[PDB]
Amino acid sequence: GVRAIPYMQVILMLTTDLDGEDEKDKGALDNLLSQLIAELGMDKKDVSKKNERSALNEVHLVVMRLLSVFMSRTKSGSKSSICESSSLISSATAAALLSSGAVDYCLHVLKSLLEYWKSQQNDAYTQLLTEMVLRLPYQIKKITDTNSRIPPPVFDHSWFYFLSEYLMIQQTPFVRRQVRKLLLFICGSKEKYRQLRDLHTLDSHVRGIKKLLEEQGIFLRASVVTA
Repeated sequence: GVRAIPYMQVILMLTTDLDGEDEKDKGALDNLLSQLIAELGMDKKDVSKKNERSALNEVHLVVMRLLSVFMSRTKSGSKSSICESSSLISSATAAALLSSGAVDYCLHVLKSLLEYWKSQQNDAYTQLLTEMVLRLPYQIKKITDTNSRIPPPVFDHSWFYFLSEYLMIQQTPFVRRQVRKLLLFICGSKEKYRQLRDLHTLDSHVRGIKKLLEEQGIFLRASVVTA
């Protein structure tokens, strides 16, 4: 990744001249996105190698940095019809990414780093990796929200569960704010986001009390306390 950083920088300079309105440019960009997605290797069951620092992980980190640069210039501000090209590129990128199920891979990598955080607390490459793997689903969902014609990604309850668990970590000074804003955007209303967060916090504190009394000897048997 480090030695190929100049390479994808050159790719970025080459793509800065691409116009999303032309069919040839859009097709070439879509092919490049599909090739990068296939390079991501979400089908790999070898998640254990994703936790350790490796060349493949750094290459993937550079890949999402390049993709974030691509979708970070979608501001209609001072754009000579560029706004339209940026919107088309954003929509095509979101469709290609979501249709490939990289979101499930995001869930797997998040739950893998959750084990790392659990192990480290009880006994800045990581920060950048976590920020990118949280920003990519955030940006994808934002783009799909801006374009209702793209089918919405399906988020079951587990995603909220680990996102809340990550929120319980007090080692996140600002990205915690970003995750909170992400969740209130996902719910769409502050009421539901706060309701889920409070419910998880209460459930976690309650099981904490339960197990703390279990270990001491106050046992909850059939909802009856036995000392």
